[PDB]
Amino acid sequence: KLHKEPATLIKAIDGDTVKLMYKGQPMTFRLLLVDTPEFNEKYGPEASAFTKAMVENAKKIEVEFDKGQRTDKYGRGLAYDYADGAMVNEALVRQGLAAVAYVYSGNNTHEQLLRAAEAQAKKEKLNIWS
Ligand SMILES: Cc1cn([C@H]2C[C@H](OP(=O)(O)O)[C@@H](COP(=O)(O)O)O2)c(=O)[nH]c1=O
Ligand SMILES: [Ca+2]
Repeated sequence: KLHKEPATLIKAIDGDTVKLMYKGQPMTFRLLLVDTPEFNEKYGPEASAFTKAMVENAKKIEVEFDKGQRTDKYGRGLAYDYADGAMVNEALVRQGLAAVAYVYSGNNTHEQLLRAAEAQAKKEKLNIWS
């Protein structure tokens, strides 16, 4: 299975990207399997605020790389982020602030968990699915 690794928050960027101090060096982390609207787009500020509150108020920050590629073409770390035990990726999808997207076979461990959260967000007509 995968493993959670500790890290510390430098600053929240937007809905699906956060700057973290990972093993002594700053790194921008892009959330796996999700896509939040840009800050300039509808639900973008809400998505940003959500992720921002989760990571800033969190005592325990953890990153969890999947079984494949760890960085993308933009130099961003690819992982699942946890704030006090709760997965940020999943929480965003459950609230309808992020759509399940960029699902690559190499990094798809929590795919079902997230698609289940998205289907429920859809049923409740939340935010992007309203
Ligand atoms: C989430 C994720 C995104 N990406 C790339 C796909 C997209 O590239 P292209 O834009 O070149 O298509 C980009 C989407 O990022 P953003 O949603 O931050 O724009 O990041 C990965 O390569 N792997 C991943 O796991
Ligand atoms: Ca995005």
